[PDB]
Amino acid sequence: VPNEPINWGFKRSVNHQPPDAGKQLNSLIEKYDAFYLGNTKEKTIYLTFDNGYENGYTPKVLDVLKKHRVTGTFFVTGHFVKDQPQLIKRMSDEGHIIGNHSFHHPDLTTKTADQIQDELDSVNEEVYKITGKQDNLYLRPPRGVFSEYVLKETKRLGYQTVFWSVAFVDWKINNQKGKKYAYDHMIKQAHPGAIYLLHTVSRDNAEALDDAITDLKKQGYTFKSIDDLMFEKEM
Repeated sequence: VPNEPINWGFKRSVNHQPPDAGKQLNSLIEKYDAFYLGNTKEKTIYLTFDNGYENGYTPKVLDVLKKHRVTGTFFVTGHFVKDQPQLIKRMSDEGHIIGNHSFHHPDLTTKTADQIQDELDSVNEEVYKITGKQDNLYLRPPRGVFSEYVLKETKRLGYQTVFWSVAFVDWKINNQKGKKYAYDHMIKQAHPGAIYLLHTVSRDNAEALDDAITDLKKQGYTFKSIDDLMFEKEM
């Protein structure tokens, strides 16, 4: 502790400049193994995904990523892994990183270290049953909610907490706005070192991603993985 609830958030990117979470959050972030940006000194973008359930487009998103030769980092829940073992196997077989979004997607600030440990390990246990493998440990808190206690405890458990610097509403099933909506957000919020957080449940999201990668590459951006991000910063 302190175990005061905190929701990851920030004023969105403007002018294609990296957003800032605030002196307050930045401090807590650094204090532990957690980040929301990659290398802001180069024109690089890191794509990450939160996967809690499937709505039919993840296969196309994987096809798109393969086509553009980009490595995604998919933060999955226990329900997602159990409902979609084959997509999980594709993520692994196709070179992507599988991140941890906890088994039951609970608010971790309401959990004991003991519970936290089981919430995270059980996801890897299930992924391993499927893939026979295990990626470096990355955590994206369910609901984007954390606290100093959660950061400390998950860090003590070996996890690197990954937040984001680009996100928009591509998760409302009752109001799926379409291709343009998502594409424009991806183009407009683009900035050096950006860590995108995308979902794969909304209509035309794979097509929007396809176009955004084509156009962002044309703009001079290189897309790297979260492992790349970790290895490079460690250099």
